[PDB]
Amino acid sequence: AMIRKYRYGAPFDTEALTEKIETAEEAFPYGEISQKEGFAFTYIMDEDDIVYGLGESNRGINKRGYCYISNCTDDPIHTEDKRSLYGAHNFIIVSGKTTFGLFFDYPSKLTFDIGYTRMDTLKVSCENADLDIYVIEGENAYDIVKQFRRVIGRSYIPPKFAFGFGQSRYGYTTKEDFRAVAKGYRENHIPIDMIYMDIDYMQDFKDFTVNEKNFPDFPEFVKEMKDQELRLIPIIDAGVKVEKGYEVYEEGVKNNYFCKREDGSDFVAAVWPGDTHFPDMLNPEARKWFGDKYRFLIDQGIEGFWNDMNEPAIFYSSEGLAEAKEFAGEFAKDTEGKIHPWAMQAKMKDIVNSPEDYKRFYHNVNGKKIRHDKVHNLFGYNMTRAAGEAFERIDPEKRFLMFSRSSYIGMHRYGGIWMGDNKSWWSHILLNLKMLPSLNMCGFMYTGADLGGFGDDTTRDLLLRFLALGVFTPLMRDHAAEGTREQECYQFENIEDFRSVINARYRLVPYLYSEYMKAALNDDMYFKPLGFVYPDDKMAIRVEDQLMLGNEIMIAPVYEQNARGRYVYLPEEMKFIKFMPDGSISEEVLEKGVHYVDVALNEVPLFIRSGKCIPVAEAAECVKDIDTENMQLIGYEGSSYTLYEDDGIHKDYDKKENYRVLTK
Ligand SMILES: OCC(CO)N[C@H]1C[C@](O)(CO)[C@@H](O)[C@H](O)[C@H]1O
Repeated sequence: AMIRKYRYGAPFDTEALTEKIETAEEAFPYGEISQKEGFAFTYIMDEDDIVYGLGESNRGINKRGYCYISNCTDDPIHTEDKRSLYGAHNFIIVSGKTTFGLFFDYPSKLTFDIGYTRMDTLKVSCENADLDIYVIEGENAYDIVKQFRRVIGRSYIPPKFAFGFGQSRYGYTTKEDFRAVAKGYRENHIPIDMIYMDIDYMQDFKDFTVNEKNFPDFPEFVKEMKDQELRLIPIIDAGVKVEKGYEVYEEGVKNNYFCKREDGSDFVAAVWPGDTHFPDMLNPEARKWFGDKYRFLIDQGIEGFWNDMNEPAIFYSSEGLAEAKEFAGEFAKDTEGKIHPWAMQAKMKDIVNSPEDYKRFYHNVNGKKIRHDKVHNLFGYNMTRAAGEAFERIDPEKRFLMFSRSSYIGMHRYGGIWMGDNKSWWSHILLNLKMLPSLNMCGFMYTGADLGGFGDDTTRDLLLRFLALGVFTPLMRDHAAEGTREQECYQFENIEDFRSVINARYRLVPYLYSEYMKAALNDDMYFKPLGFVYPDDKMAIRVEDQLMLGNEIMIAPVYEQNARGRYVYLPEEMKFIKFMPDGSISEEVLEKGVHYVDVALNEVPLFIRSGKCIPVAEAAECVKDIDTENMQLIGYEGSSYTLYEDDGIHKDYDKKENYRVLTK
């Protein structure tokens, strides 16, 4: 009753929603629609209007003031000018005098001009009027978000161990490499549950293989780690290497499971392995074949995965390569100065992730060929879906760790996401912060960023501040690019400061796991912008560098270099809490209004809301060992907290034994 659906043309069924909504008959209820130059929705915003949403996209929480294009892209440079990152999350909310929600169920290039051209004008446009638009009504943005979360279906739920801390690097290759990470962390009593495995663990970058020479008895090594409560999380790429004798490739060709050129030949894209083919992620039989392959790793005791390059990323195609070589030939023997070095540089740049390549291959959906650009934003989504559905077949009772880079709304049912290739920049702490609530509004609650920054060289202080935000993000992983300064916590002086910040995480795991489960089982948000919780407060609704978590706390991480604190605004009385590096917990009551708070490098801050309290465990070195029996309660007198807690492994969500009321 709160959701109407408007149809334009013959839209590809993305399966984004699980609720079937009938097609409305009356005219579009807001602004104006035009099909003159493709498709365009135009709306004149009131000056006080705020615009939420777009999930994984650039800039702030209020999206007003720039331009966002849904077009999944491999871009390792996340600067303010970028219009397109990895995800496509076409859900927005206009909040103000007139308030309403919109979801553009369209799987291709979609442009959100939100006050870029004219500050008062919101304009969403695409090439083809072949889409469903859902209009969602309600009193406020929060109401509308909850309506939407209901119809897209329950969010993905990770195993409890994934709320531990994870260490990762593009470069870990041998057993010696992984053992050193284990030793570096455990010997220094820094808590940890996960070590990620990047593409070097494969045999020659081949999906669903393991380097035979480095890991002769992989199941043994996996258990060697697991016995220490270190679960190895291997990566899987979208591209399957072209190689004679390689089983995955042979089957994909023989059974026509790969994306094809117009003429029926299997499309070639270069990635890590060199020439590869793409599994036809929109072909259900192809999906099943690919997803079933994960069994190869699961049978070896692997309990989680990350899916990468699944935009799909293309270094070059065979068509592009030949073009670039021809141009290079001309450049080489041009004596007259008619071909400048800049044009050569432009060509080499042009053949990477080229929109022309995305026009060169097709998906086979029930016998029907569909050109990949028309359904581009659905690829990563269906790769992860392929994996998720297979987990359900392979072991229906068990939760697997699973997250992806590229995504579309709907994938939030099968896996989480990580925010891709960020940089060791202080401004990226704020970016990690702001993306969170938006991703929540779109179903994606298991998310986080590469802590310490992925690209470039990080510093000791930048890593510590990142980690202090990571404490609260369900995915909490330190990841680094190749050749960068080493980002492991044991590569810095005074290691005890890192142990203190990560101990903060572990002490909070029962409370953090708790709020996540409750929000996921109730189609609610784990992070909320302050305006969702304090709608009547004009100052609160514009705060962009603080977030509410569940119904108990607010976070305010430090994101300026050399800062010893930050300004915060409290919309009500709260208790300012800091996890101190000696193991103690400091408490101060701060009243409603503006404050400056001191937060040192080795201190983790949070606020506890009036009338609320939270449980805090003693610090433990892995998730299994956290003592949840008689936990300390921090916060206000006379208040209570409802703790959720299950075995963290299976899917038995609806039991009264999972709930425990704690009273301070
Ligand atoms: O976008 C492509 C590159 C750029 O470094 N990064 C991707 C590949 C990768 O470098 C090796 O597997 C991996 O470590 C990154 O996490 C991933 O985003």
